[PDB]
Amino acid sequence: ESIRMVLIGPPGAGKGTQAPNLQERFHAAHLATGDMLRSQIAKGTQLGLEAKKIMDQGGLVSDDIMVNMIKDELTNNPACKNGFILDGFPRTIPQAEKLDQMLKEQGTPLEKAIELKVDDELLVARITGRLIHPASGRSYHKIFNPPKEDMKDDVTGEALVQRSDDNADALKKRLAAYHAQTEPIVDFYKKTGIWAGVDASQPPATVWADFLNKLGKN
Ligand SMILES: Nc1ncnc2c1ncn2[C@@H]1O[C@H](COP(=O)(O)OP(=O)(O)OP(=O)(O)OP(=O)(O)OP(=O)(O)OC[C@H]2O[C@@H](n3cnc4c(N)ncnc43)[C@H](O)[C@@H]2O)[C@@H](O)[C@H]1O
Repeated sequence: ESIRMVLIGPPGAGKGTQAPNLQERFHAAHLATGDMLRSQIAKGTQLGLEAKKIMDQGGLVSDDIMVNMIKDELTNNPACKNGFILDGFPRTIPQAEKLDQMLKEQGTPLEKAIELKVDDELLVARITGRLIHPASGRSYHKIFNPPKEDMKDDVTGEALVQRSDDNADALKKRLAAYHAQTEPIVDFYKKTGIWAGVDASQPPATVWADFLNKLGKN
């Protein structure tokens, strides 16, 4: 029950929705670079204030920053000994190449790169209806996956918010960047044989079952 894997998917595909499933199953560190950035933002740090502007425009934060963030976490974070789930990294070919390098040196290569495949049309409704609990990252959807207490993080009472980069202006820039910059990474992993595609247009439980199936564990 150990995994070192990457999650690749467009904005809205369902990475943050499935990761908890993977965490519980494999007890791996969930390293979501979007969550790390948002953490910077909330501490009011300088890196956070600069990342915030770019994120809100549907831009990508620079590779150097993102590689250093991940290198430190792989290195100093003890929870990353059991294995890890990279969520949102790598996001560009250079990050992919540098990650490859890093893991060679550490002698812990990636086992799986799961692509969550889902058409762009669907992704707009998903991003438009999303509410997150900002003090965790718990995502809900107004239509597709409602809080019972509306606008309230059901299990823990706290208030739900919209993400600032979930504006359909940012969203268009987010998708174009995914196709232009991130999608090429999929071929990289196809060529090393650790890629598996998952149908992320299905509902959550059906996607997770497909996941297990694809990991070759369940
Ligand atoms: N490495 C890096 N390099 C450079 N810049 C970087 C970077 N990492 C981060 N950044 C930057 O930070 C920004 C944000 O990154 P990040 O936060 O990683 O966002 P993202 O990749 O754009 O992804 P999302 O979080 O929007 O999607 P998701 O697939 O996790 O969705 P969710 O599960 O919530 O689900 C979406 C919604 O749909 C719902 N839903 C989920 N699954 C289903 C289902 N199967 N059916 C129906 N409803 C569903 C949910 O309930 C929810 O409402 C980047 O754009 C860039 O600026």
